[PDB]
Amino acid sequence: ASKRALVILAKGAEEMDTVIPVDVMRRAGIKVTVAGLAGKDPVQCSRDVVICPDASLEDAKKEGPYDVVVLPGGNLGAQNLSESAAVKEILKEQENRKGLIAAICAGPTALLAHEIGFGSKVTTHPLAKDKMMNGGHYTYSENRVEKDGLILTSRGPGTSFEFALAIVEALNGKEVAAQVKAPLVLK
Amino acid sequence: ASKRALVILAKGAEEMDTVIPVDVMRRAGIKVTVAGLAGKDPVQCSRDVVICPDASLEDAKKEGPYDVVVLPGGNLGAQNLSESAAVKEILKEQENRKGLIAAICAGPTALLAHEIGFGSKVTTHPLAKDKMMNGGHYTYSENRVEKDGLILTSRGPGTSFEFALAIVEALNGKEVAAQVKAPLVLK
Ligand SMILES: [Cu+2]
Repeated sequence: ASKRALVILAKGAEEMDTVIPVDVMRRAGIKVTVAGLAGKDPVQCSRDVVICPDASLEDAKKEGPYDVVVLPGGNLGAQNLSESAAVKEILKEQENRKGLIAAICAGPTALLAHEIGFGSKVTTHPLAKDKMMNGGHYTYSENRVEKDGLILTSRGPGTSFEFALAIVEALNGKEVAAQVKAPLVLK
Repeated sequence: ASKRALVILAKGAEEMDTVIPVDVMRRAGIKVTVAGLAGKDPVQCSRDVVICPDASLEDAKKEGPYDVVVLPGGNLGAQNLSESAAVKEILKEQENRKGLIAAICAGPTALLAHEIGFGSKVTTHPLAKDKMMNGGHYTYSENRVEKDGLILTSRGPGTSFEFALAIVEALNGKEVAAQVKAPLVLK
């Protein structure tokens, strides 16, 4: 069957960090659910782009499990993800079932908040490094995309294509990732 | 005062081609209006991301003029732009007042439909070349971003950052473009 992705969308999310992975994953034939943290209502992203989620997180979490859970960045978005009990439960379940978790920019700091994937090598946006590294629970990387087993992280809007294609490769393989990449006119 | 951008958003627009320039232009302090071609209602983009426009095109066109008019790509989006009498009027007015027009991916084919900027060097998505070149009214370029005076074109989602930063440079200068670029973690 087709692989399934859950993208958790909170107020203040970085819209580029959100839309590039959603679009690229759908190009890869992944069934993507854009789930609104706060409900079914439109979400005001960090640069004021307003995105209508496919479902509330409350509803989407009942339609699990997912082959990947994706956390976009944006400082305020990531803080909302970090403060959410529902997000904690979803991430802990995904970790327990050995499923992929992918987070970009400030997004990985939600992994710290929910005590997910300690001991992994991770990257973040450079400005989010100190928050991520508080307590030394991860090892930091400056790679544009970092994958330590089932924890996949990346740095920012400018690494969003690389991040998305890494998710595609992890779920659907190298050939599909290459086929999806070519029409994008990347470097 | 601040520069102003009009981004015309139609059903079937490529959401990456839309969101990256909106976000990057807002980072540059440009006042961006995301205007819905069909009205004020949510727009279903090519890969099913749903974006709520800031205003209808009908309303936004009354709040001109704009320092740049931006046409996103997406085959079906560009076709909707190409078929629109309102778009024709906006582009002709912008051309007449010697204002910047920027189009990405299949987007430049709307310039052909509305007879805008004939004689310019342009690029498009590779798959949109034949449509753009019908009649030989432009000269084709394989540059990732092409700027021939007031006609600025680009190739696809993977050139969207370069396209957006070219708009920023054209409106607010090289220094602002460099300052906006650095936090993005581009190549
Ligand atoms: Cu909406």
